[PDB]
Amino acid sequence: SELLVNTKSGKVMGTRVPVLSSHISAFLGIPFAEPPVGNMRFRRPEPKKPWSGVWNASTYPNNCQQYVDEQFPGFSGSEMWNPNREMSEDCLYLNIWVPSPRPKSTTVMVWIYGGGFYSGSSTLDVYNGKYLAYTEEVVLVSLSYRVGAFGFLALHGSQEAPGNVGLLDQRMALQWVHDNIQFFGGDPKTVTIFGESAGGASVGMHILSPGSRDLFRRAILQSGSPNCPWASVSVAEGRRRAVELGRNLNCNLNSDEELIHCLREKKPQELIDVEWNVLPFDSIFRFSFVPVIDGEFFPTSLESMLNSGNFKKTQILLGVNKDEGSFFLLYGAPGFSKDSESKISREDFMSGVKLSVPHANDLGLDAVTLQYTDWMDDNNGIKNRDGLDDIVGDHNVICPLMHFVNKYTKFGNGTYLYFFNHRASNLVWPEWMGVIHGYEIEFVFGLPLVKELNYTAEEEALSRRIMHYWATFAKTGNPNEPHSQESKWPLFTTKEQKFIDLNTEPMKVHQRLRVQMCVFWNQFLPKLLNAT
Amino acid sequence: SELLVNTKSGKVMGTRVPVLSSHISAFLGIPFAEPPVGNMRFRRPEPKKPWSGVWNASTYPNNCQQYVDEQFPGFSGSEMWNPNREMSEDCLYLNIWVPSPRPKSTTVMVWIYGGGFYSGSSTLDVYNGKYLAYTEEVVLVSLSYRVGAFGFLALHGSQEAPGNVGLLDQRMALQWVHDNIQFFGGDPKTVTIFGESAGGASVGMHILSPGSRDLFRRAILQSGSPNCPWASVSVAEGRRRAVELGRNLNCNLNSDEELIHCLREKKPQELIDVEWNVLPFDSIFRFSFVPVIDGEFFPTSLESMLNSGNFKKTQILLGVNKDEGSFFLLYGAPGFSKDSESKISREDFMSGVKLSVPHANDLGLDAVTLQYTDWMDDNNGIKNRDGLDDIVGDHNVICPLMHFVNKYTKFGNGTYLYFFNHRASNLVWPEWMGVIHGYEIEFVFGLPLVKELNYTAEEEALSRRIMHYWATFAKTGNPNEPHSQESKWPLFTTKEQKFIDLNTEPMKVHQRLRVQMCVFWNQFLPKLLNAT
Ligand SMILES: *[C@@H]1O[C@H](CO)[C@@H](O[C@@H]2O[C@H](CO)[C@@H](O[C@@H]3O[C@H](CO)[C@@H](O)[C@H](O[C@H]4O[C@H](CO)[C@@H](O)[C@H](O)[C@@H]4O[C@H]4O[C@H](CO)[C@@H](O)[C@H](O)[C@@H]4O)[C@@H]3O)[C@H](O)[C@H]2NC(C)=O)[C@H](O)[C@H]1NC(C)=O
Ligand SMILES: *[C@@H]1O[C@H](CO)[C@@H](O[C@@H]2O[C@H](CO)[C@@H](O[C@@H]3O[C@H](CO)[C@@H](O)[C@H](O[C@H]4O[C@H](CO)[C@@H](O)[C@H](O)[C@@H]4O[C@H]4O[C@H](CO)[C@@H](O)[C@H](O)[C@@H]4O)[C@@H]3O)[C@H](O)[C@H]2NC(C)=O)[C@H](O)[C@H]1NC(C)=O
Ligand SMILES: C[N+](C)(C)CCCCCCCCCC[N+](C)(C)C
Ligand SMILES: C[N+](C)(C)CCCCCCCCCC[N+](C)(C)C
Ligand SMILES: *[C@@H]1O[C@H](CO)[C@@H](O)[C@H](O)[C@H]1NC(C)=O
Ligand SMILES: *[C@@H]1O[C@H](CO)[C@@H](O)[C@H](O)[C@H]1NC(C)=O
Ligand SMILES: *[C@@H]1O[C@H](CO)[C@@H](O)[C@H](O)[C@H]1NC(C)=O
Ligand SMILES: *[C@@H]1O[C@H](CO)[C@@H](O)[C@H](O)[C@H]1NC(C)=O
Repeated sequence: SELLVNTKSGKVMGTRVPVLSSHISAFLGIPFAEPPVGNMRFRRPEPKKPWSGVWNASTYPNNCQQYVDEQFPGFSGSEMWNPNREMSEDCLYLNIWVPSPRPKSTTVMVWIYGGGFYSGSSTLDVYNGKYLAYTEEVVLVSLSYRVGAFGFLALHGSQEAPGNVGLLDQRMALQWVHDNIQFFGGDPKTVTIFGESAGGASVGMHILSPGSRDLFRRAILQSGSPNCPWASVSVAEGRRRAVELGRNLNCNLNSDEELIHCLREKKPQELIDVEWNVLPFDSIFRFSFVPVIDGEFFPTSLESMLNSGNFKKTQILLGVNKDEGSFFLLYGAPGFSKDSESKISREDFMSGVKLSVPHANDLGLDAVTLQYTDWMDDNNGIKNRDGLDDIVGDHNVICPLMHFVNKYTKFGNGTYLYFFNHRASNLVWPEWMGVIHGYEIEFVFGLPLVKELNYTAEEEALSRRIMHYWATFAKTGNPNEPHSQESKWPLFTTKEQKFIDLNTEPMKVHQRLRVQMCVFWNQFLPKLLNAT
Repeated sequence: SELLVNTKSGKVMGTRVPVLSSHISAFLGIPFAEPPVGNMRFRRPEPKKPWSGVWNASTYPNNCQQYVDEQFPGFSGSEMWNPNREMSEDCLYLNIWVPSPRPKSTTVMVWIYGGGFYSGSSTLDVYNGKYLAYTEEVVLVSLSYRVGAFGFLALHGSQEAPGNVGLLDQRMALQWVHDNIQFFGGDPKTVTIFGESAGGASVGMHILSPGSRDLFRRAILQSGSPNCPWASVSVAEGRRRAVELGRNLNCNLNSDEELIHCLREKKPQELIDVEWNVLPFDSIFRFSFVPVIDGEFFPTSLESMLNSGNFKKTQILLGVNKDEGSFFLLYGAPGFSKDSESKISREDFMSGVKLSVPHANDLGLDAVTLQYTDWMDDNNGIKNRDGLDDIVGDHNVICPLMHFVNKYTKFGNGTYLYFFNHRASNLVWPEWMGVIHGYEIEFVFGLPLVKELNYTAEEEALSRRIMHYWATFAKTGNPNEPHSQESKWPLFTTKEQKFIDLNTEPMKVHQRLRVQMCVFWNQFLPKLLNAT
């Protein structure tokens, strides 16, 4: 049988699924770990005890316990990102989409979802791997990992809540793929991890982390990098937040044993209810429980590992969207709303930069303001709006990724860099939000191929180009076809620093993506804040 | 007789001088003070003892003792600014050009020359007032004042070298004009002081200084303002430099009496030889002996006088040239030379900003660099050259003047602001130096009217417009004619901040002259340097 696969964990039964008037195989909700429940909340994942009999892998698994956006009830723009399954701590499952007939050993792509380490699901409509598996003849895996306090509460020194266990969840999925993907026709020697947002940051963390490096060949990072300021905290900051969480649930704080015991007695939703009370600043684009720089998962600080070349040397492909900031302003910054142009007064501008750069003294705020204000206009509400949008994207996504790119590229074996700036013609969010954080994903997964979803034809063509770049890169470490009359996406080099626009127009090649601003965010501002 | 004028100081005999195939009267080298010689070196000026008999005012007087540029021997571009008369400490004279026939009471314009308070002469070809007096039917005066150590050595606490005596020289000329210009057909109730560079700074100092305010009605400032960083020093900095000068001449430093006595025994050229040894930094656009903020001439700091409105409220007209910096880079910054394009390497750029901002810590230098570097190019020698040129002009001239304009305008009775950006077609300096510091002067004095000097016709027309703006403004406090089909030069207001380009093209009205950069130089950088 073709839906029956025998693995090292036991036999698995999949389903036949329709895709663009053809079929492929799908193995949904395969467990790669023991359920992290009861005593095991906050602990490292345990490998899944082998089972006898056949595991029914015909439906999606549960999603991990998490915050649910309810700002816009029924609005597909927001709800497309919420859990579409029952939430459970019992959530360590992966899903595999396999071509029909089954290949012998093809390229494998493992998807790691985003959501700021506080949210995310492998089971979302946008993450359905069937279009990509079918179109590009690859085995598509999507894993899951604990998020929020459940995956990132960090009481360093303890084994009951060591920190980073959500990242270890990911690694265990990768270990499982390494060990068992051969039985699905996957090539374990050619597996590409890819993710967006925190998933992109996670991908870069697996590049850095010595314990993860041997488990994949290549990586793609979308709008995310390990050195992003929201992506990690120190062990002491993690400890403060752990304690502060316990303070919010009236827990005993005499010791780590008594704190963790108390946090384990709580129902999951009780923790989720107070998750945002623990942030030490009034901020946006900052999340309560994220990876810690612990000494185990990362031997030293992220920056010295990048400087010294302490990372997996391979090929990477990565990029960013035009308007990464706009989501976080909508949700957390005064003046912005879903149903207006959101012209921003001078006061909401100043309020906005405070929120965007929370550790900045007054001089730091003046420096940002000077950098992003048009002083010819100055009071124009659109320019304030757009300036603020650029501040949030540049600081949190574009400029950290550019720092990573420039430092990876000195020691790596190939970088390809993209800037995705197509506004989808069927987008539900207002025009002011531009090319939004997360909306290249639908092109990478081929949703513009399905007629019922109301994309344009030139959008179908863009998605096909993107799926082909991604898959070819997974396959060979180059997104380009050997022959191909189409224009080459060139390597990003230290010297020339070339990247491409990813849009419906014929490919233009640019240089030095946002250098003026990234010299400000990566060199000048830190030096300024350190000297004060 | 028409060349014979009887004044309160005694009778004066002038000469008939030819001007554009007509005649006017000229009274050259009239003394307004006692010669500051011997015991009187460094002392306040004494009023000129009345003389009997007729003072021959038929030839230019001597120039004040001063540094002589010899970088380019025989080069008219440099030598047009050197003394064209014998140098002498006996130099306190003024020159008066009067229309023929003599008027009864017309507008008076008093010219105060520049030269960084270390140089300058009333007698230069470019400062010949006859063209302006004739064309605009005004009485033109040019005064002189001691420069260098002779006019600005400042041992505060002493009466033998109080400081600022060069500024008092100027005031005594103004007092003399107030008292005696009526006898030349001048209206003492309508006298406009105007100057360029340090003369423009001097004009603004007379606006500020309570003892000078009553002696003129209106002011014009060209490429200079009192709050420029090169235009003044504190009493302690003046004292250090005085002592350091004495140290260079092996003088006794036990006391002020013994130091000043020793500096008086020196021949003038001995002081001039070591004048530049006393600057405490490696800098450009900084001069050794300049006005001191003493408490007498200026009751408090320049900035608090501007903030509190402690100044003469009247009409001012002022402006700047496109490329104020280029002279000072040519003379003092590595990479620049008269006979090349002067493309600047990255090293000469960094060397150049150090020189330009001498009190700046490393963070301050990074801030300037960030502000003026195109990071798309970065290594382009032309862009480095032009960036550096803009740094020197903006920091030393444009942005200080804009601060003055914005602060004067809150309390004043009319501001008119210009940006002069015509490169003269007969200019002798290289193209890279652009519209040079001091080269609007030739238009203000009407040299483009003389055929032999090789200007274009549209340059004659520009000079006629400029002489007319200047004279009309002197006359009424508005550079515009009541009727006139030509476009109005609007008032500079706090709200709209309008100014005009002064060039051969039809008048364009702009707003907010160089605000982006002036927010950097006037707000951000000081705050940055104070916080560190
Ligand atoms: C592809 O493009 C097409 C065309 O642009 C899109 O099709 C449109 O889809 C919308 C809905 O998604 C549809 O609008 C509905 O029309 C119905 C009939 O006129 C209405 O009954 C319905 O109103 C209800 O829902 C609204 C919330 O959106 C409420 O404002 C309203 O009060 C109604 O709410 C009712 O809900 C409950 C439960 O059903 C009921 O008990 C009550 O009566 C209550 O009142 C919508 O307005 C458009 O008409 C569609 N247009 C066309 C031409 O088909 C399509 O969505 C696109 N596809 C994708 C995937 O994007
Ligand atoms: C208006 O425009 C016109 C046209 O552009 C300008 O007229 C030109 O003016 C220059 C001089 O200013 C003149 O050049 C001279 O030509 C002479 C005859 O050919 C030369 O003898 C003279 O050379 C001497 O001076 C040079 C320094 O500039 C030296 O390089 C050279 O070695 C010579 O030096 C001599 O000097 C001493 C003392 O005299 C002598 O003992 C030695 O022999 C020694 O050798 C110049 O090259 C041009 O020819 C003029 N052109 C025309 C067409 O007339 C005019 O200047 C402009 N007017 C203004 C006000 O700007
Ligand atoms: C592409 N994804 C799925 C990754 C991220 C965008 C999903 C919408 C949420 C963005 C707004 C931030 C909300 C901040 N929190 C809830 C803390 C307020
Ligand atoms: C328009 N004027 C007459 C006012 C000023 C320009 C005159 C040429 C001198 C500029 C170069 C500065 C030299 C610096 N010092 C000699 C100190 C080196
Ligand atoms: C697997 O589960 C589905 C739905 O829950 C069910 O319909 C199907 O019968 C199951 N498969 C097997 C082989 O029992
Ligand atoms: C990557 O590695 C291969 C094989 O070691 C080498 O020959 C090739 O030049 C490298 N390419 C890049 C872009 O570094
Ligand atoms: C004034 O001086 C000039 C030149 O020095 C001389 O030629 C002239 O005769 C003098 N005038 C009188 C009235 O003596
Ligand atoms: C200046 O002063 C006059 C008379 O006091 C006044 O009426 C006029 O409006 C003022 N103009 C400006 C520009 O301030």
